[PDB]
Amino acid sequence: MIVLFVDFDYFYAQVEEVLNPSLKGKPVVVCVFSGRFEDSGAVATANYEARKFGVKAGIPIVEAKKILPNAVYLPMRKEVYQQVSSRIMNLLREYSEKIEIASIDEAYLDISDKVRDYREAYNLGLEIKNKILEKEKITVTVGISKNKVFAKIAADMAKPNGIKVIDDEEVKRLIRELDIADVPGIGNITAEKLKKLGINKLVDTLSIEFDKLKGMIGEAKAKYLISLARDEYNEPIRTRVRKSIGRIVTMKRNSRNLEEIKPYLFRAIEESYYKLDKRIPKAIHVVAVTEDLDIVSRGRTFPHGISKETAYSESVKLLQKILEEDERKIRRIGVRFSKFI
DNA sequence: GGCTACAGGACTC
DNA sequence: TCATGAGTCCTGTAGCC
Ligand SMILES: Nc1ncnc2c1ncn2[C@H]1C[C@H](O)[C@@H](COP(=O)(O)OP(=O)(O)OP(=O)(O)O)O1
Ligand SMILES: [Ca+2]
Ligand SMILES: [Ca+2]
Ligand SMILES: [Mg+2]
Repeated sequence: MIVLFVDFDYFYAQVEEVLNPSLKGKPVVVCVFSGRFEDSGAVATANYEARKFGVKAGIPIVEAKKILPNAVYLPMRKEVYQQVSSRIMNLLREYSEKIEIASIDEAYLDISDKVRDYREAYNLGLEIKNKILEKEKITVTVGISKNKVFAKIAADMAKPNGIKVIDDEEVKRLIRELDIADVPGIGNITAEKLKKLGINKLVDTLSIEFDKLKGMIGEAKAKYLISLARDEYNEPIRTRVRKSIGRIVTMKRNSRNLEEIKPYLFRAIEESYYKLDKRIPKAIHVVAVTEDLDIVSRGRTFPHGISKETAYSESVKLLQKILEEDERKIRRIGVRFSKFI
């Protein structure tokens, strides 16, 4: 199998540049403003000019400003990036029926039946990169390999605006040499646990007793890492169907006063239902983030779809449960719907 | 023993 | 006054057959 993975470069930032060319060259920072105070919030992403200096997704907007006070700070415009994204995705569909849209800026394409080898695949990659650039003037990075994980790793190594192929021989080299921390699905917490077991490379998971690896990172991640180490990983490119829709908002000030929290919860429900658009959920979860930034939640599944009215009344009972069971103050409140009909 | 629902954990974008 | 927001998969625990 030959998988071609596409990942758009510094996406939210690059779209803003396409919409306003005068931005190219300067450091651009797309922000998610929370509204508590002046500049409260975090960075969604920033173009590479800004990243060279440490301004990247996740950091406080206030910190980014300390580092780059004169950078251009723009409020995130999700809807816009989504429309642009949707158009690029349709361009990729012309290259394969077997395509998996993994997120707002990623797609995996099974081009096994389109090309005969990696040479042809690489060339197909260029053709794709050019098409997208001509049609939308958006640069993306292409990753090509025997499966989804290594096609992704291939792209991570070639961005931005790149294209890389990881052939069978290189797959064997990477299992031996690639920092296991760079393996998709291995975050700091797991990486740390693995470093503690002397596990720094995929191949190392082969010499450690399974029960020990399992007991440390869990059965699923253990089998996953091992399957990759044995070069026996296979995951099909499948159309993804959204399983849940939700909205969570930050409150002006922390609280655990039901009436003060209600308006935020209701706003979150309103927006969620708008997003649901025709999908009827059978399950609802109220999600709260406490002052100490811990996430707590309570949910319920019904034997029938949940009407907006039922969502309101039930969300209150669920929040109440949270309040009655947790003494901390709430910082962010929201809701999430699932188990669609 | 293992399925199911619920809540928390971890990861990725 | 650091600390967004969205969505997915896995696991521990307890009920139940
Ligand atoms: N922590 C986050 N919070 C909010 N939005 C985020 C977060 N991480 C990523 N995003 C958004 C910003 C990006 O434009 C988009 C895709 O992520 P990702 O590929 O990892 O960043 P990027 O497109 O800016 O990529 P790159 O490093 O690939 O050039 O999703
Ligand atoms: Ca990207
Ligand atoms: Ca990692
Ligand atoms: Mg990516």
